[PDB]
Amino acid sequence: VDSVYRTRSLGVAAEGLPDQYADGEAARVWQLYIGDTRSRTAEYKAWLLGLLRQHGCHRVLDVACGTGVDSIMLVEEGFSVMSVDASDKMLKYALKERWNRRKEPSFDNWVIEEANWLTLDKDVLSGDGFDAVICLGNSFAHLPDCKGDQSEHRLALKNIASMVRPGGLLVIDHRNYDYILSTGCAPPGKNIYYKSDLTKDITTSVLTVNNKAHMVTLDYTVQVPGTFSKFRLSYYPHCLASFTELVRAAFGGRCQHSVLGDFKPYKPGQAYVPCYFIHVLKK
Amino acid sequence: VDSVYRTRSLGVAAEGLPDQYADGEAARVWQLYIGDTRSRTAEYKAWLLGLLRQHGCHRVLDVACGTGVDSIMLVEEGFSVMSVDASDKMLKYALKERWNRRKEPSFDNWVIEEANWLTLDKDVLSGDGFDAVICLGNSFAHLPDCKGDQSEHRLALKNIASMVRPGGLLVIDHRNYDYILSTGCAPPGKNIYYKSDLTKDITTSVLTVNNKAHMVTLDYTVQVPSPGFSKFRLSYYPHCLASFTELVRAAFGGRCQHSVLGDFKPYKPGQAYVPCYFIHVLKKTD
Amino acid sequence: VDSVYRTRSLGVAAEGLPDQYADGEAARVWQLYIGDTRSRTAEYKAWLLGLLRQHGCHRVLDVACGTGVDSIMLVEEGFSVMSVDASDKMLKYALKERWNRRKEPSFDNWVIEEANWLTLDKDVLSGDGFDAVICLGNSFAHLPDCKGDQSEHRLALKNIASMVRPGGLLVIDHRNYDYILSTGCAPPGKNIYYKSDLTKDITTSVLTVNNKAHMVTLDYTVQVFSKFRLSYYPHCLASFTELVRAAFGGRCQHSVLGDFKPYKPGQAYVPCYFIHVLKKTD
Amino acid sequence: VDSVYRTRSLGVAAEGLPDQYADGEAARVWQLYIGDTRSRTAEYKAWLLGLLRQHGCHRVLDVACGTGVDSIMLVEEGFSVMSVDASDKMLKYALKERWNRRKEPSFDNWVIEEANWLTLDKDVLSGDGFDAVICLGNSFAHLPDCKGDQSEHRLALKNIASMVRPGGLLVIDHRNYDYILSTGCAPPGKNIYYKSDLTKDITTSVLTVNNKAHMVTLDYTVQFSKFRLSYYPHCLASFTELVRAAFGGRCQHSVLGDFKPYKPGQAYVPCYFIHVLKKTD
Repeated sequence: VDSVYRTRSLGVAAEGLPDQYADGEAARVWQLYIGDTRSRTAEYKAWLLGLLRQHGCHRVLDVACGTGVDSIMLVEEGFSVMSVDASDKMLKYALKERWNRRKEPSFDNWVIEEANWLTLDKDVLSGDGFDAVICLGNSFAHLPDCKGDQSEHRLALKNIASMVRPGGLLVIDHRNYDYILSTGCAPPGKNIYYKSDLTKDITTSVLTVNNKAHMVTLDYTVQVPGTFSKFRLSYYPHCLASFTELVRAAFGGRCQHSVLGDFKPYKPGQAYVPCYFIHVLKK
Repeated sequence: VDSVYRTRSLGVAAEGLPDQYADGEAARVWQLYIGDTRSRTAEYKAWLLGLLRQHGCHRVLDVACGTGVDSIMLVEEGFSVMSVDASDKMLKYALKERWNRRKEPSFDNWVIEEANWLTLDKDVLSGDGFDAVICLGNSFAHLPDCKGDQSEHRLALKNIASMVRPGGLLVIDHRNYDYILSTGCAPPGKNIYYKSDLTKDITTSVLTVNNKAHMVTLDYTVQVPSPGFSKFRLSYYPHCLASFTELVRAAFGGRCQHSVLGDFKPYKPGQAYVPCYFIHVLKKTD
Repeated sequence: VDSVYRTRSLGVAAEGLPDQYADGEAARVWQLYIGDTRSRTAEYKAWLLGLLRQHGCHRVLDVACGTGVDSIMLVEEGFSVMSVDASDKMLKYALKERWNRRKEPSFDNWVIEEANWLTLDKDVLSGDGFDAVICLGNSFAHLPDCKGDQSEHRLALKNIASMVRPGGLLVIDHRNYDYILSTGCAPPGKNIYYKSDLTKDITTSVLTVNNKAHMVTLDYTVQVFSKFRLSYYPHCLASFTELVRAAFGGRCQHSVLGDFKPYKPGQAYVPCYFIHVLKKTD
Repeated sequence: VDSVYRTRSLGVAAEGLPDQYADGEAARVWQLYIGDTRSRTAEYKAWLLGLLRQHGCHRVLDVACGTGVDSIMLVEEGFSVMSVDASDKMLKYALKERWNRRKEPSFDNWVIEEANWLTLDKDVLSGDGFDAVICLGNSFAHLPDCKGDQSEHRLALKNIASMVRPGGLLVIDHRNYDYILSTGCAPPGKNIYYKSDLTKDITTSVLTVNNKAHMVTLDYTVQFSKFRLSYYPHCLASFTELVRAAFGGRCQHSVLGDFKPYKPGQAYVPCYFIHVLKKTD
């Protein structure tokens, strides 16, 4: 009968060998994708920097660090920044950049550390709080609704919020999923933070469980240096109404709150329809 | 037909989430395991440092870096060391230790970098060669015989050898698989380099295909200091002493000097004492 | 990766042992489900028999046999019936019933045999053709659109239709997926063929790829609480009419039934199943 | 969050579609295998029929029925036979043959039913017992040692022995795994029940856990497609103990050579080992 004689546990590593699935086909192309950071839109640079300085922010927490491109931007512009993520595969790249730039003193004092949203309160010693916590580039939408009620969303958000000082900023965004769901397609290469130097082809799959949007799964088909490869990633489709509710509730109502358009303000029922929705609040 | 909808590709990551299998039962115990390096045997310390200095070695390449515990011993002792591995999960720990000790200058000059045995000639800029190249703690036995001829072994060894400067040293070891196969057991806590402080419990499975030993798979059952019993599994290619001697010698094209060590003590075939590891040390012939 | 060392190949069997997944949680519940295809609605029995005799049919092909419950009804009513299916697990139960009733001569002449829709022309000796070929209980919706073009549907339908003699009948149905997709729910216990009351609980998931409905996947939660899952290609009424008509090459007469009663487009009553009955012109 | 969203549950079926893995390459070749071991050796048929009538048996239980080729032999020779198996994929073929032969009366009275060794006492109604219970063609070797103690083997054999009525026969065999493990190869086309009519090709893999033989896995390469099957390597001493114990020592026991008797350390080394046990109350 049927059990699977594994050669090594899932999740272990040996010294000679490449990890688990690290050099398959799909991982290969996915690196190309996470690496098509690196020509940051001036639009974005100007806004984020504008905002942080207009609110007198200095101590920053980037909670969906990734390869750290946004943190690097802050770390260069003289902010003092702590960056965390739960992905080793991505923090790899932020740590590698810091080390490369280790002689620059601003980068010597860049702190990169491990952290999970569901335990952020005991993973990051908040202290009294950060002047600004950021979570951009649609990363919150990675966190799936595994237990049905959006209970893990609600806990991720309260915690992220718990990192903010009184009179501080949380800047957290998400892609326009109101658009995506009503269209059924998630358009390629409209990233507003980083212009994609990478021509890449997208198939949108929406899963709807009992009349409730539950997952948007994207299969990216990227073309490879001179040599077509595929990889897949999934998102929770946060609608604007819901998320507003969710994030506001995370502060227990005692917040301010504005919803940004694509970087400029958002009036409900606008002529222009944004690609991303940015939420900025103050505790 | 049954077309299984994955949530994300194998091998990708997202920002919020922990990687692939990173915090399953077995991975959590396996970290404890790769981490019980916490007290290096004085025996070993004395030998390796003895060898390297008696042969006037300085520029060192550690090609199965791991968490870097051997490289750290060399860095500290004033050698200049480049350490590579192909495992990110393990390099993590070498790089973390380096960063922690970043203000010590010797460590500022420790080089940690990615490299795969099958592509080591391209992956590492050997230049003129390294004074000594080391591959210890039975790491070469990780590389499986995927194709059937031992062709990949033969390439991995030829590459490692290519890292050594003329008149230089290759120190490469492997567990006594001649004993393991004839016993059928690979005894726990015999590590000749690092005395372990977990009460690992071990089951040895040998796979024999068409009468040729092909894999030795170990299920370690480790402890949680009413504690916890957790398991994880790791496998090894059972390099017999005769075959390996052959293999490694051939990697230099016969143009070498070759001694095989006992447990750190020289090895006389059919000697009274039976060693746990077999260390092969090699010079090129100038 | 790494080298997964399976105990036995996927799809083999040994003598001592239960097959593959045969007695896991889900499988056991699913048997309860396929087996509650039972107390057959009088509604149905009257319609189907009505239609077949109405058109003087005798030689019948049941192409999605299953456990054979419709086949048995025909066998009993004196028709001469060949029933095929591609599923061994289900044919098991048609064969078992036949053997149980082997003494009754009408059952001695029931033919149960293996067949795939994609190879039906080569799997069933279609001869001159059958007087009627039935494919009911939404079974065609099992066949997925694995390529992307509906090219396998097109071939399955073209094979099925090739089983019908000239002047003969194809009866093929599908659930009202126009309703399901616009609602997003596929309501439980509305099987108009087999009054299926049994405490069943249903979650409907729709997969929509690049704006085109592509799968409806149902997780049944049944009272033993155990869940199992089954999926369907959501054939809309418009496209299916198209598809099935094209399978005959336009050379057909075609009516779509309401729930057993005729269907006028945009009628007050919305049906649960849509039955297509097709006569191949000579 | 990292795992599947399968199209349908492992182990279900839908009406249109072929089952789970039923028409992948390996299955396709495996059918050829389970099917093309069928010109039955005259050697065998003479022995089995010899034995059964020698001991005046009539009511038979075939507990590892398979495609029912041994059962059919008995059915034809006028025995009254119940055959059970736990495999639907194999019973299929026994049932199909019975139906094909339905108008021959002895076949009308052939009973084919589902049964598992671990629950044989609750799956078959022994009644007073069967005159003979057979389990041949190395099928018991299919049953793995999943717990580690051979506890499931001990239960399967106990159960099987419970099918035998007092003064009755259990005939149960297993391939010579003492030979196989000392050689490391399990030789192709040695089947002495049925002429191995397919040209096969065989690779033997032995798994030895902590110095105890645990699995013998065969990759068959048939004329080129490949499939794989695994066996628990029952050594002769062990199995003798195991089966004897299943009767509680309350038995008469003979091993057989290849169909001949077997004296330990004789010249000829057999391919199969047949054990025939007689209950004495």
